[PDB]
Amino acid sequence: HWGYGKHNGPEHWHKDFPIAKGERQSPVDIDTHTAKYDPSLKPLSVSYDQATSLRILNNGHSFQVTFDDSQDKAVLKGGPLDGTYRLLQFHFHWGSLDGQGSEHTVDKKKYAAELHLVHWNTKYGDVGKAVQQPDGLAVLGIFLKVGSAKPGLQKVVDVLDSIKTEGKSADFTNFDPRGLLPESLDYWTYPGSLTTPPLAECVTWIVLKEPISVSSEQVLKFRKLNFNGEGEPEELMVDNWRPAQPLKNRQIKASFK
Ligand SMILES: NS(=O)(=O)c1ccc2o/c(=N/O)[nH]c2c1
Ligand SMILES: [Zn+2]
Repeated sequence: HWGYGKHNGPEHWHKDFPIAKGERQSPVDIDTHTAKYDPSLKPLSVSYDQATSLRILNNGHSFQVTFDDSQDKAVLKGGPLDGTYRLLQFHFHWGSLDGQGSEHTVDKKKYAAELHLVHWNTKYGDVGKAVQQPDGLAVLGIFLKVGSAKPGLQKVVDVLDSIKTEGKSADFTNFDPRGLLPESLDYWTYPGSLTTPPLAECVTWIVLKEPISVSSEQVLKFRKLNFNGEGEPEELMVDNWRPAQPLKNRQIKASFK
């Protein structure tokens, strides 16, 4: 099955998922001098006051916090987006070392990790239909660097002991994802893909310019998760990131100059 190892990693995914070599694949490198400032872009609308976290899960490739997306409780709108997108889940991608782990890169800079808040477009009724659409998903990507701790992440960090291995899950209610945001909502945006199988080219990517800082103790707790399931040889869940893909016929736009 696909993964991040030597024989099943990103260079192998195209065999089961040919779109891996597609025309709008993610992640990409964001060349900050090539990105064009688009003043017709709008401020992002991040409406997370009514979010309903449900459960946290080790899915064998990352850990995920899922929300109630049966109503417009936590939505993203504005920016380059038409319509309302509902928050389904967030997860991260991270490294074995602080100099690597993000999927997007900024002028080839790799961040220690990248947070992905996954939203689907309500005009398509469910996430399974959205992923079949060129504008089906909006993913808000936030870079993590190692520095001061991020207080809003500590509730997540403290429960990872209970979901160490693949397919473990736990209650995770009343978590407020507003605690993971930076101060600025300035962003880059381009049309792209899921960065894990099926690599569907359904994503409007919205990548915030500003990292959040997390502590070394917080990120070290990511690195104690396992790719494997209980009763299997231990393999630490590190370097679960896809590297940058060719931009091809695409222009990265910036909401800021
Ligand atoms: N890593 S990502 O581009 O935010 C992302 C988000 C939602 C996803 O659902 C997926 N199918 O199992 N892959 C995937 C990647
Ligand atoms: Zn992701």
